[PDB]
Amino acid sequence: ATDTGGYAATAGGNVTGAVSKTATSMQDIVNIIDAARLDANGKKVKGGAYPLVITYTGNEDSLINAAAANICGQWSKDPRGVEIKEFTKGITIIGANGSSANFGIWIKKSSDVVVQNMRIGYLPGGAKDGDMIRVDDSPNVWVDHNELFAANHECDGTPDNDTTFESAVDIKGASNTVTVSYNYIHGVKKVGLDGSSSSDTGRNITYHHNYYNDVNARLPLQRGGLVHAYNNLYTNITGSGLNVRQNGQALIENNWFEKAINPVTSRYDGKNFGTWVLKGNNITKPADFSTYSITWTADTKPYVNADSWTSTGTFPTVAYNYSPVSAQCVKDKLPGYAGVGKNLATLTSTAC
Ligand SMILES: [Lu+3]
Repeated sequence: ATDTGGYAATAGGNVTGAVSKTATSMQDIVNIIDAARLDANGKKVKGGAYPLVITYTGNEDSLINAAAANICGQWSKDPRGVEIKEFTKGITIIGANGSSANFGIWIKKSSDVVVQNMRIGYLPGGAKDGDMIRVDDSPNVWVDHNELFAANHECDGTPDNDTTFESAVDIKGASNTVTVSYNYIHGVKKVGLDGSSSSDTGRNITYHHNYYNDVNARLPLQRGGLVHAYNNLYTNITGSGLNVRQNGQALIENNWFEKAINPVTSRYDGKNFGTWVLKGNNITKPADFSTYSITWTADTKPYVNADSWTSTGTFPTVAYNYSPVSAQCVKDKLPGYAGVGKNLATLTSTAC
């Protein structure tokens, strides 16, 4: 249904008149989407001819396992990904239990796209924007119950010394409403951006019930707009957490932070700091920093850290209806709902 627990209101391909197809490989996904653009007469239709619910049964563990053993050999390879360009009829790509992919999903100028239960990791082509998931000029996208991973490590001699692997979920352009939920993101250096440049500001993103572990930064690197981060489990953050920039507003509530450096900050621009409303997290005052191993660092440019752990601004009325569970409940239960193979389960107060 349209309820995603966030700003995105979409059902993807699970609508009336949808056609279900099974993909056993990346190639099939491409061929299926391509066929879905032709009407009864064999003519193409703008935005697609009919809704789709593609179930991916392929498994590329062999590619993933070989990449994991040769981390530094991935960045120079050709990037692999299925591009969903200008398809608006509605599309849901569900990975079948047991499936895995060594290719990304790149959404471009589309709408109502749902990506669920996909295990994507160690993609090749980091030097050529090999993102695991990319949302560009695409409103109403829902990235739910996926496992996005790689190795939180940078190899030597990589272009820009930042391209060993690319991001987990990059959002940019007119991707006005998006919900990123129940994802198990681990071992990723650059998790994902929310705005590709200082000029690419806006969008309303909801990050909830995501379990991040062993990640370096960008949770997200927010550029303007609104970001509602609730019920996320943030552990072992090696660089920085939510980086609220270009005057962005964030509502950080009922989250669990632990072993994290600069969990909530605004840095790198040296100006136009974003704001945050802090409520109901495991941390309530600076006295809890030592309790949960929270450390802060400075930046060479003017920056703002939430080292006082107090709200620095306001946040509009959260449009959608949601009910956050307690920070303690996410810490105790979230790991069992986030990720693939959980049958798209959701954490409720009744399970606390
Ligand atoms: Lu990218």
